[PDB]
Amino acid sequence: PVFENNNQRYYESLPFKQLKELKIACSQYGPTAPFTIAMIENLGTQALPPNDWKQTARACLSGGDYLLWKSEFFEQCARIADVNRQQGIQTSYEMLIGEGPYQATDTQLNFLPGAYAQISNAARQAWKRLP
Repeated sequence: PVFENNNQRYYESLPFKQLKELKIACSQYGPTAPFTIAMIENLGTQALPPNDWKQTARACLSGGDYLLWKSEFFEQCARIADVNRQQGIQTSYEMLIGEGPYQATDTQLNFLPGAYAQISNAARQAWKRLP
């Protein structure tokens, strides 16, 4: 996730215990079981750059579910990016999905503060549409 100190935005790795528990939940209950979704909602309250959501999905979902998630995540981001464009908000599609010039985690740390909630919304909407 993304944090701030007095001088800069910086990145810290996802807490391992939370990630492990989510992986186990996906395997033991399913990716959209109530317990699993509760954990996704909790993760959704943090400022995850796109790569943290992609890492989480890759770690926790089956290969097949990962690609279903990723495709829907991109669609959700495209929707949000279109709204941002109309509203003059400087958060783009490639920023939201973390691709193109924004592929590397180090380039995902200085978005508008509100971008991280948008990313979270897209990621969680995509997760909730898994079968």
